[PDB]
Amino acid sequence: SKVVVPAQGKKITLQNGKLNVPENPIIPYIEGDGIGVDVTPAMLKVVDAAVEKAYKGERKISWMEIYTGEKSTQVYGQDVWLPAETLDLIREYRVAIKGPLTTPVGGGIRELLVALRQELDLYICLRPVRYYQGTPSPVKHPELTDMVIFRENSEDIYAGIEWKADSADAEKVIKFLREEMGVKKIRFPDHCGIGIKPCSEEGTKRLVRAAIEYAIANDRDSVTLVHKGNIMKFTEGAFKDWGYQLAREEFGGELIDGGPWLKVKNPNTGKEIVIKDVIADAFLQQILLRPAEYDVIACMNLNGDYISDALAAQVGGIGIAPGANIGDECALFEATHGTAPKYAGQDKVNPGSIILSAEMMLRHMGWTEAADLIVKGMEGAINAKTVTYDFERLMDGAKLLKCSEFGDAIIENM
Amino acid sequence: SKVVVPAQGKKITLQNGKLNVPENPIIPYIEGDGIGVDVTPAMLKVVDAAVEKAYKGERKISWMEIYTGEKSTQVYGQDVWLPAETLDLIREYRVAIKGPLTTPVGGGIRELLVALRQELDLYICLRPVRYYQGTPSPVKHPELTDMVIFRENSEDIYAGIEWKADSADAEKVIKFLREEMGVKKIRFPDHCGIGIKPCSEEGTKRLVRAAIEYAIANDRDSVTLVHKGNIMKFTEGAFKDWGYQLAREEFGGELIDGGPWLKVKNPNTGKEIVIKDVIADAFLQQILLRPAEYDVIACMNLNGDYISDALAAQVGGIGIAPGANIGDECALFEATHGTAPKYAGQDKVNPGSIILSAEMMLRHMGWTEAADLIVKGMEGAINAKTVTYDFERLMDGAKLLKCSEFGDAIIENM
Ligand SMILES: [Mg+2]
Ligand SMILES: [Mg+2]
Repeated sequence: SKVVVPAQGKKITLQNGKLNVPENPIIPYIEGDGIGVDVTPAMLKVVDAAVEKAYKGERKISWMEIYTGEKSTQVYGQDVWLPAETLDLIREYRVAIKGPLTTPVGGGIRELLVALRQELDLYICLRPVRYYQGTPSPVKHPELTDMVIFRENSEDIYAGIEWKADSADAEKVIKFLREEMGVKKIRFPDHCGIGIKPCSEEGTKRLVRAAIEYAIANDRDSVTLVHKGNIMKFTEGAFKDWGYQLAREEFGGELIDGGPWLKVKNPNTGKEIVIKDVIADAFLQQILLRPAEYDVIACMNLNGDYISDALAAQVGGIGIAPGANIGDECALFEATHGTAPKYAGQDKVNPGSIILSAEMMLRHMGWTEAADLIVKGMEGAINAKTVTYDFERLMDGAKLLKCSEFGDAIIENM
Repeated sequence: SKVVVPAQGKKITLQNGKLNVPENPIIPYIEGDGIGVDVTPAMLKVVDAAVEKAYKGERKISWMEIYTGEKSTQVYGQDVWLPAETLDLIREYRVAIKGPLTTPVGGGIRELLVALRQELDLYICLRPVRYYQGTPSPVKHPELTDMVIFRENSEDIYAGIEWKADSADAEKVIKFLREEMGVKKIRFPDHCGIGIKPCSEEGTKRLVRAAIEYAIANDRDSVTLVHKGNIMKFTEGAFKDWGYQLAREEFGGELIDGGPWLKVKNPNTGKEIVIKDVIADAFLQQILLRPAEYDVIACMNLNGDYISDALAAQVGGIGIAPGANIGDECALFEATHGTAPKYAGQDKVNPGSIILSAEMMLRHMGWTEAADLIVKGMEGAINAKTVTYDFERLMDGAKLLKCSEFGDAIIENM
């Protein structure tokens, strides 16, 4: 309604599982709030330059601005933070990319990003974290990290099923729990908020199936189910058991003698993928002390939220970390950082995260050459120490660049 | 009944909040399973040596072996993993110390440690993590870490209120949620496990009150409430708000202009303690990138479980990390690592964690001099590079010591 759908440009089609990408596809983008005003122009410019370089003018993207968050209230009216047509348009045009979003407090509006994820059933939150040589890191050996996080995105305590302390509703489910379910384990039943954590069989098998499949397709060495199953037996513990069960039943998993670990043979390279599990708090130590043991990681919503963030900080990538939200009908790639409003409009923040989510987008479209040119550009700029303020603070011998100038530096190292 | 209560030795008394410790107190200890057989003898010997040194023979501890876990089935019978008298004896004798415990799988027996914590209402899990100079660390600057974790121990998803997928009970609470509570947010209501996360006002105020009080008594610079309140508004978000509310109402907190942060003035040193909050996934990055900003940490059960573990791994202390479980009537100090059965009986693992939980025990008894002699001994042994295998693997120029020999090395550096 306020989106101006591009004159040239053609819709991507989903021809039974497979994406059918034209040479001039229309790609929706949500600019983002705060520093989205800085990083999204830098990403449109380097993506455009990378497909110009790779396909020598044969392919072109027709970018289409759609709206969510704060810019949405400025376009449609004060009350509309998530327009219904943004949801239809992501679904229709199949892939989209976004900058950081603001959700308001004081209005009873739950996280707009989690609303997108659940409303479009984008059940895979894919977070790849690897070290880019030369980025300043807090740990001694960040180069030992090359993991890919498959975080379940549609259930867990993130579903948002909760009630306020002293509210009538909370009173009522605490009454049901104590009287009809006989729970004697609530220490203080009065002035008590209640949260519901659900974990289903379809929810975890569709996420784990995607993780094992990614390991076969990219012949990764292992898939680690991380969970806190010793304490949460029927949600987290069920996740781990449904994950091992699916590796056995669908991928022909075999005991690595005695168990619990399984072996899956890659149907293409002939190698064996270890399917293993580790408890979540011990995993938080293991990624620091033994990061070379792990590769593809499958976990639930909250655990994936924490694992992702801790892992991005150890390779020095809190501001260059990419992210994808993938469902069966569409996908939404994104800047994984926040809006940082203090710096907005100053052209100073790292455009790295949304640019690396744009290469994930391209790679997903099958435009691998363009995707490869962007990570070449990225490795070059960082190695040339021609970098933005967040990196330059920690580097000795670096040249300080603006957000936009680092965009040009990526195009220059392509 | 099978505990032989010591002939010499007198019970510690609780004279209205205050502990009344005799010169010869009876202290219960649970040896532990696995490597408990190695580390608990090393701790009894260095504690004994430290109080012998500090009080020149005037004070003596009368150790009393009590039973839980696997050794309990060997003493009382196959069916008894947690004897009822262990609970009465910890409560009666007021302080106790324990090694690592095994909980069995296949019997429907929930974690024995969480049973101790909840059954005795030991609502504070106190975890201090600081760097001991010379321990091998994965990060560049571990010496910047000196934090004290106040983890709420009696509620959260750890309460153990959950139901199995496809069980009649799960069917029933999913029916109540959908029909009587009208929840439309469960993606897959079939084959769905359910967990209940409770968070009450009394539960978080009693934990936060203990954290702020510890900051005043040890004049620590700040108290950080960590939570994932943007997603879990009525449990995690309520925790943060009840924490700020208690700092205002009981400690005379004032806005550090504009807020949300508060200032508490230490009634003794005159300094100002910053009361702040940070979101839990961003905190996991912040402890790596800016560890000097944080000091005392107050958080809920699961978050404290993760924070504790990640923090112990960055200062190279996964095997020397101390821990206390403190309630109003008693306390239970502990080895925070597992049973490691492969190495049990070999005299090779680090006795560091249970020995440093024994100095926390002593310090809590008011036997500060003895406590101080143990951390002096610890700093000496580690600095002398006269160390056990887990440290020696990562050190160049170290002498390898057995579990028991490192005990003697601590006594020697006292
Ligand atoms: Mg996150
Ligand atoms: Mg732990």
